[PDB]
Amino acid sequence: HLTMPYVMPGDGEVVGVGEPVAIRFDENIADRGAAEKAIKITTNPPVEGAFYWLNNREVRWRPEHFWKPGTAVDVAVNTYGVDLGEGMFGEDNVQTHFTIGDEVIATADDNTKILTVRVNGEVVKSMPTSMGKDSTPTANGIYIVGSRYKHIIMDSSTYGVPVNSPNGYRTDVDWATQISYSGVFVHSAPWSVGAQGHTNTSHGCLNVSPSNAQWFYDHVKRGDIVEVVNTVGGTLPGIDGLGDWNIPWDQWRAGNAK
Ligand SMILES: *Sc1ccc([N+](=O)[O-])c(C(=O)O)c1
Repeated sequence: HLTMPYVMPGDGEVVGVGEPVAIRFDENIADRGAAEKAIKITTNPPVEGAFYWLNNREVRWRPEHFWKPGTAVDVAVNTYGVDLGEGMFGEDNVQTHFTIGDEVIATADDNTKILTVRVNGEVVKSMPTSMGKDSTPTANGIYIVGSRYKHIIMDSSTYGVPVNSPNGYRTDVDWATQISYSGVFVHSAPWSVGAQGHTNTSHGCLNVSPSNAQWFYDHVKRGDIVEVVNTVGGTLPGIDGLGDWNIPWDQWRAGNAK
């Protein structure tokens, strides 16, 4: 009858302008109002924000617009002993303190097949890209940068197919930056450099050259933004995990505690 809260981002971290505050409990929360009342978020410079639940275990808090660089954020999760409903009580308190770094916004336009990275407003890279093919398109929308991997094996088991079976495969991938929980990454794709800037060839990921992928890995951080426009796909769900900014402010602010 105890549930532990876990808070992101990490204490002392510098994050990008799109990073939400996240509180994820290890059990489903029956009384969302009780949980929200127990979480106190302070910012400097002061800016208003609000809570929205992505599912029964995890609540997010963010402002209306992307954070101002330099903002310092204190999060007090004062859940110890709090009745979170159906006889579940908060097992402990948590806190975190973080700051916002440079504004880093990369825009991938399917009309041009270019991924343009802007750092504090300056165009710093114009990367040819190859996105998802028509049958497996990359969704449009605002994506938040998550984890980064120098090397990762992307294999067929992600789509339910065993690696050693006739249609199985496993691919060594370098410089992979996650931008959705649905499985979209910006990564090195040496095999498709000819297509990048011209044709979409992937299962949904943003293929770029080895040089550009390493640059992206080295210069982006958790909470930075990738925006995809003009693809034949739909829109990234607001509840993806890294899709929070796709929910309009009035819906987000109104919340879903009840
Ligand atoms: S989204 C994504 C990235 C890389 C690879 N890969 O196999 O190199 C895939 C895939 O085809 O499974 C998907």
